[PDB]
Amino acid sequence: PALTKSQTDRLEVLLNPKDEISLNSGKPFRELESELLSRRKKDLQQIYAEERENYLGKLEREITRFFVDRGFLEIKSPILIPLEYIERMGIDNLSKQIFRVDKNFCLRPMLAPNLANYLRKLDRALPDPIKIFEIGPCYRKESDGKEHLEEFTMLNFCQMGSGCTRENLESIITDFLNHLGIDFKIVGDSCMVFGDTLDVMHGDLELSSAVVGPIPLDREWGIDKPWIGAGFGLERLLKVKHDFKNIKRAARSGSYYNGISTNL
Amino acid sequence: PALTKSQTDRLEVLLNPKDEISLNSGKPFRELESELLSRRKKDLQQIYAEERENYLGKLEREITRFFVDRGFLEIKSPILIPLEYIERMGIDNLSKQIFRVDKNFCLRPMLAPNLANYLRKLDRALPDPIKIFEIGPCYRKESDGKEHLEEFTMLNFCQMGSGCTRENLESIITDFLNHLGIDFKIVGDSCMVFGDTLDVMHGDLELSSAVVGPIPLDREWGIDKPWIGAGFGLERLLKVKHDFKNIKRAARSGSYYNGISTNL
Ligand SMILES: Nc1ncnc2c1ncn2[C@@H]1O[C@H](COP(=O)(O)OP(=O)(O)OP(=O)(O)O)[C@@H](O)[C@H]1O
Ligand SMILES: Nc1ncnc2c1ncn2[C@@H]1O[C@H](COP(=O)(O)OP(=O)(O)OP(=O)(O)O)[C@@H](O)[C@H]1O
Ligand SMILES: N[C@@H](CCCCNC(=O)OCc1cccc(C2(C(F)(F)F)N=N2)c1)C(=O)O
Ligand SMILES: N[C@@H](CCCCNC(=O)OCc1cccc(C2(C(F)(F)F)N=N2)c1)C(=O)O
Ligand SMILES: [K+]
Ligand SMILES: [K+]
Ligand SMILES: [K+]
Ligand SMILES: [K+]
Ligand SMILES: [Mg+2]
Ligand SMILES: [Mg+2]
Ligand SMILES: [Mg+2]
Ligand SMILES: [Mg+2]
Ligand SMILES: [Mg+2]
Ligand SMILES: [Mg+2]
Repeated sequence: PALTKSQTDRLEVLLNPKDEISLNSGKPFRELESELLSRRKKDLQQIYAEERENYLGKLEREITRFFVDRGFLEIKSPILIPLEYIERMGIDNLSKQIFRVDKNFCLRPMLAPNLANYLRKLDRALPDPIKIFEIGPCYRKESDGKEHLEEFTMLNFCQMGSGCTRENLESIITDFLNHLGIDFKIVGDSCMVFGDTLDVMHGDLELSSAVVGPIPLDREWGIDKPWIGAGFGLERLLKVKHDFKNIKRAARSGSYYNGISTNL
Repeated sequence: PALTKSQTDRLEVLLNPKDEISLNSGKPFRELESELLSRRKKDLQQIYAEERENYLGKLEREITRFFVDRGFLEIKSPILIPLEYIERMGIDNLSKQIFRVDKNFCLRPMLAPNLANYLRKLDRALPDPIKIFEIGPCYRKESDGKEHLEEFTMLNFCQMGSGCTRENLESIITDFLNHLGIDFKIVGDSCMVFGDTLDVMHGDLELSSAVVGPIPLDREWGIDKPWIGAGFGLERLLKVKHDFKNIKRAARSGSYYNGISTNL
């Protein structure tokens, strides 16, 4: 017997990367589903008995320790931000990806503007160099695929003052991804907000865009020193680490817990 | 000389609870401001040199460890949720406090609906009792005062199955607030979504509303066992712990770092 599209979709929801199970072996849907339901219940029971930590929360904590231990100040800034920040970042009417809230506010699509404000303010009080980072939710309307979510989690680390060179930026990226055990390469790209970026790639998957300033946009933000920064998506890091086929396995979700279907 | 309203506001921004400084001692604004700027720069330099952790992030991590160690599964669910969830929770046209996003979605004003979904789903896979919790951003339009933010951080812990009694709920609340070192009392209140609540009070400040189910609303969420739950605002816990006069000191903000003005 042949499996319908609905049946294959249900098996794919229940399948995890570690399984070696052929969905098209000729065994009936009922037995494949029962086998995978049993495996997934066992997997969830093991998490509940022994770990209980959410992958996105746990990775945020691990990243936070890494940066705090390297001298970066942990930031938690607003997720709801002025729409004016979008304009001031050169996102001239990504502008179509912005979730608007009421009349003058939006959900932040990136962490950079709030971090630029912090760099400027902290430079009046703290010794050179200024090193800060933030992890938290960001939002973009996307044509949904296997690497994009509408609600995702960004890390951005940045530095202003001395030591803001391409080689230091690459060294921090390298130490960071070595800490996570993720192989990568650096390629040149370009984007509208920052211009040239160093994109951090795992295969064809973009883990990060990174920037060596100064750039002309700095004047609009009161930034007047050299700086470096990089933004990473946590769900993409999780996709690599766990070999997920689709990024939704990694997302904030009611449908998966640590990559395991919650429809059991 | 007398201080203007603008001058007093600036001094109040720079003043911290540990200071014993009279703003109305007759000393000129220039010297009071210079003294408090020096204290606040020193305080921020000490954080940067020795701790580097954000109060809201650090308290989320501490709470997460407390609940994970007590057998609760850590949840991270969507912040952008269907507007339909608002209706299904009996928030009939708090309904005025909802931030709408596009046409069918909103920013969650509480964690309860996503947690109700998780309790129902996990009960099909996990042993009794089901114990889960979430910490994260929630949003309400408020008439701004010293205890309300539009963007705040909720903890909700809940349990379904055995052990879902008033005395167990009170015992968890007690162990939790004892862990944080916060004195409290429990008073009866009532709200529209859940009916009678046990409100957890520190003086006149509401730290939490808590509920012993079942309640008639359960049927609309597929909940069909006894349950207990409580929601706490992290910024209110921080306000108590640090003796902040205004909750904005505790909030996600570009204007304060760990209660210290960033306008230095
Ligand atoms: N919609 C999304 N879902 C998940 N992660 C994202 C999304 N958009 C961006 N990111 C992550 O945030 C990082 C920094 O954001 P950036 O603006 O460079 O993304 P981007 O170049 O638009 O990504 P892409 O080209 O894949 O759309 C990205 O490298 C990626 O890891
Ligand atoms: N706007 C807000 N800002 C900060 N914390 C809040 C806010 N609204 C609710 N909380 C926190 O979330 C907890 C659970 O939410 P709940 O719906 O019980 O609040 P509430 O009863 O409306 O609070 P209040 O009566 O103070 O407005 C509250 O006890 C409080 O600690
Ligand atoms: N945000 C990217 C990822 C690369 C991150 C680079 N930005 C960053 O590191 O934050 C610090 C920052 C410092 C100094 C000036 C600026 C700035 C402004 F205004 F744009 F924020 N140029 N003036 C920003 C993405 O998601 O497209
Ligand atoms: N949310 C409160 C704080 C008190 C938290 C009580 N709720 C909670 O603990 O979550 C678990 C939950 C379990 C079982 C059913 C439900 C539910 C529904 F649909 F409302 F979610 N009643 N069916 C919820 C506030 O912020 O007003
Ligand atoms: K597989
Ligand atoms: K999501
Ligand atoms: K004081
Ligand atoms: K805020
Ligand atoms: Mg993109
Ligand atoms: Mg790109
Ligand atoms: Mg990019
Ligand atoms: Mg209220
Ligand atoms: Mg109340
Ligand atoms: Mg209440």
